[PDB]
Amino acid sequence: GQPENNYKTTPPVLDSDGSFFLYSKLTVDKSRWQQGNVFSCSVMHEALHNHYTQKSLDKSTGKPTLYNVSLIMS
Amino acid sequence: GGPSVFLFPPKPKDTLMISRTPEVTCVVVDVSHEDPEVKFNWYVDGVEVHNAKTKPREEQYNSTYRVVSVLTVCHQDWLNGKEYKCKVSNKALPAPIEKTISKAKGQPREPQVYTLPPSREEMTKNQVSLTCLVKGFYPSDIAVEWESNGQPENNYKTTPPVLDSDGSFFLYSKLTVDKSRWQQGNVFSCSVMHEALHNHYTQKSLDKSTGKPTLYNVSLI
Amino acid sequence: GGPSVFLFPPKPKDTLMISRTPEVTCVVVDVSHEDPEVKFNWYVDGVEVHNAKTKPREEQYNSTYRVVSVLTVCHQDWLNGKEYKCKVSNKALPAPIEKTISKAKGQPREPQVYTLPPSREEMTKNQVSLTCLVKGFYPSDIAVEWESNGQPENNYKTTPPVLDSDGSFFLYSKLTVDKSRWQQGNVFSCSVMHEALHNHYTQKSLDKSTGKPTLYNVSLI
Amino acid sequence: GQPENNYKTTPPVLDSDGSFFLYSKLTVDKSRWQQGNVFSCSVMHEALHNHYTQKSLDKSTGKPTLYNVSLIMSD
Repeated sequence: GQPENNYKTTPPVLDSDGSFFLYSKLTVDKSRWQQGNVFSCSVMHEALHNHYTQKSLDKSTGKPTLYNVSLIMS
Repeated sequence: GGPSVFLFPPKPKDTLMISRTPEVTCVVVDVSHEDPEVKFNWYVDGVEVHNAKTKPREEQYNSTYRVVSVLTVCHQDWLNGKEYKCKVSNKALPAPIEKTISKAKGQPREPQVYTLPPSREEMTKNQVSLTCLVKGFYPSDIAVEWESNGQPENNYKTTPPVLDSDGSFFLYSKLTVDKSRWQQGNVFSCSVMHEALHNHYTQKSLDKSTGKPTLYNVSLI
Repeated sequence: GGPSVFLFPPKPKDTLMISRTPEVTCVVVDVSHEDPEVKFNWYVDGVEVHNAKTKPREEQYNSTYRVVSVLTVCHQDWLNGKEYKCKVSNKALPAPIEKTISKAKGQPREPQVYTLPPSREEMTKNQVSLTCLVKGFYPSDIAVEWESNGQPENNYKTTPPVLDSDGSFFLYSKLTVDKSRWQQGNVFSCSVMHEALHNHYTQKSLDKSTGKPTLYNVSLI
Repeated sequence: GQPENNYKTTPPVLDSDGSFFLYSKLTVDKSRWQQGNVFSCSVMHEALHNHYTQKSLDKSTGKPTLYNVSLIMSD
């Protein structure tokens, strides 16, 4: 929930369909990855509902594998 | 005939929504027949601003006229909590009547929103009830919506806020859905908008037997 | 204009309780100081009854005399729907004021009581919320209580019910417990008391392992 | 769903500690029991709170394997 000072935004690139895209890059120290701090990219636009769209980053950001332990049915 | 004045608080969703224009309405009832016209005066921040929305008078069997004065204020002005002043003068009334509206901004607490899995017995009934709990808010002005698949739900019930031991009110949102819709795995989102909320939006997704860990858990039976 | 006489309806808990007989109370407010004693008359279906009583006058903060009179009505009589009349006579009052009340009339339909187990994250917070809802009752005379292994502890939230689309009223009840209490798996009883229920009292039991359907529960959308 | 016509109850039997105990019996059809019908034995006593206690009985016996149907994984 706090702004990040060390972040960069790429200029938009024109597409064949006429839309635009860009990448927002955030750099952090290596030691910060162990704590698993939550990160998000916030974009302001009129098309999005209520001008809000947030995506959270966690450790299980890739393919998730279920935990080894399984609860007994009965 | 004993004119009366009533205070109507403004809807928080008008101020919270950027597109929606906030409006503050002061209403006067029991206007006597001999003086249908009511002298209305409006003040915002102690100053005069040139805007007015006076509803036309209507005839009633009780010889009572309802006059509503609507004022337009900005989001920042509404968030300030400054008093809005409505003065009403009538020939029958010996002295003018004064009313003011100003919501109290005290201890802004960020609301907490939770969703619960549907009850087991609910599968037997052909209607399934979905519950959305919200608490942790001091003021009574809360915006709630049911935004399923990006479109608002036709039917939703909101319980009035009630007192609590923690000092922050809590309430519920109830939705009724068909069993066929829930069987296929439909996802419904409970959106909460508050004046003290961050970015004025909180929502989450739910499904059948919601589980925070990525694991298949089953309790005793 | 002098004393005002009202007949407060009996509390819903006493009306439907077999052990606690319902009590009908009649209140006189703004009683003149020069005439503290007021003549009381209680009529049951036009019949005088000798079981009526009145409490001694109690001083109010506003220095206004307040008088209360209580009558013990039969528990079966309230089920039948008898008529009770309170009449108060005062020398200062020019004309006595009589208040008439009657039992609510409607089709008796059995309400449905459901229990919502907490989600997979509700125990992450310090307080775990247990919810029991009751739907489908036309009369407003209903009681909801919480029981925990024979130890009476009720939050008396008594959230006001709101009408549904079909007109069937519904209400919710919430209780707060600790992590250890929820993890223990002790039985928690939501007790509902209404006219339509069998024997006028029923209970619903909720445990940590409240129930798991035989069908597989998906952990992801 | 419907009150049961059948109802059997033995007279109370004195216990060693001085208390009492008894049983209540309900005979029904196999199909009704297999269909997961809701059954309970309401108990009313002077010492009991609210003078009403309900103990509903569920169809499941709590066996470790009762589903006997292969599960489906969806991510």
